[PDB]
Amino acid sequence: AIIKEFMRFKVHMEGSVNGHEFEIEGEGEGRPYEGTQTAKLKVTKGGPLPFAWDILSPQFSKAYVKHPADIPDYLKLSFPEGFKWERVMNFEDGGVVTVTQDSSLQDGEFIYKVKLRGTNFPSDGPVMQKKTMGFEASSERMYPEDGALKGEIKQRLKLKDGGHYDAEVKTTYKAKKPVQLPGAYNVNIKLDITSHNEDYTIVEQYERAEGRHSTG
Repeated sequence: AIIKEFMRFKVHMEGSVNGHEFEIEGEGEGRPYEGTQTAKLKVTKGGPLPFAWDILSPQFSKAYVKHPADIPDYLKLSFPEGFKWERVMNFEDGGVVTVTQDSSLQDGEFIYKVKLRGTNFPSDGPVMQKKTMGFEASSERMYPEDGALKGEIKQRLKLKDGGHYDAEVKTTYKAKKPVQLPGAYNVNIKLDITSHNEDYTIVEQYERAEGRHSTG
């Protein structure tokens, strides 16, 4: 009963990228068992951002992944208490993002707190020059390890001038209380920026995510 067919969330991010400090607040909603969600975010401090929004977009919700009945939905099971995650993104030109996140449930709503540190992006590269044009659809390879759930993705960002800008991403997801881990499987994700204002101080996103078997 505790995760309903429709759930709202609130999110706060505190971040810095190449020294530039910012905060973002947002709200979102979706259908956790169907794997869909939308979010409306705004920059509250340090805007307009002097880098590509795209590096922030995947930081804003793993309770909304559709799972087959026979793949334990570890992140849904973790509630009400919730879970935490920790992520490293190594971009192809030496930029690095590290992220930590806490997810909890309050009054029927998911509450997300995110901290983000982006460093070593080349000043002439696509992130600091805002040359990115969104993500290709991705697949996260998931596996259990040392009592937590790991996920690995090769992400590709589209470039305005054509071609792609890649990152390797690895995340550890850990429930606050031990609940059942799945085996190895994959999650197919597509994240789109649906709307934004000129300077990306107001941004809307949509994501669809669905777990699939990788054996059987």
